[PDB]
Amino acid sequence: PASEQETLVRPKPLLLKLLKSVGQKDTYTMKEVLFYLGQYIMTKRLYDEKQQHIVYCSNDLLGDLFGVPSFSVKEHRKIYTMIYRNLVVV
Ligand SMILES: CC[C@@H](C)Oc1cc2c(cc1OC)CC(=O)N(c1ccc(N(C)Cc3ccncc3)cc1)[C@H]2c1ccc(Cl)cc1
Ligand SMILES: [Cl-]
Repeated sequence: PASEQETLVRPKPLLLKLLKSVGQKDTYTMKEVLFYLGQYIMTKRLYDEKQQHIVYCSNDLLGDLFGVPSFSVKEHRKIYTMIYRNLVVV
């Protein structure tokens, strides 16, 4: 649902650290978090050049945040769950 993107969130410390490397607020929308995380992934080239939907994060703080070595950007509910576990809904 498009509504979930409007959710107001306060990132936990590790996610806040990651967000500050790409964008400096106390409160974000889920929309903002998704775009900042997306830019983090793209900027750092964490995705497979020949398999672009797969993000590899075992050697990155993003893997610590998410608790996985990798994931597909197509795994939408999983992405939301991994993100939600790193924040407090306001
Ligand atoms: C599951 C939520 C879904 C419903 O909504 C969104 C997804 C995304 C963005 C915004 C969204 O809603 C506002 C911003 C964004 O940029 N995204 C992205 C897309 C492709 C690629 N990659 C690596 C594939 C890619 C393929 C071809 N060229 C460049 C990259 C990397 C990142 C995803 C996204 C995915 C994974 C993570 Cl942890 C955060 C954000
Ligand atoms: Cl890192």
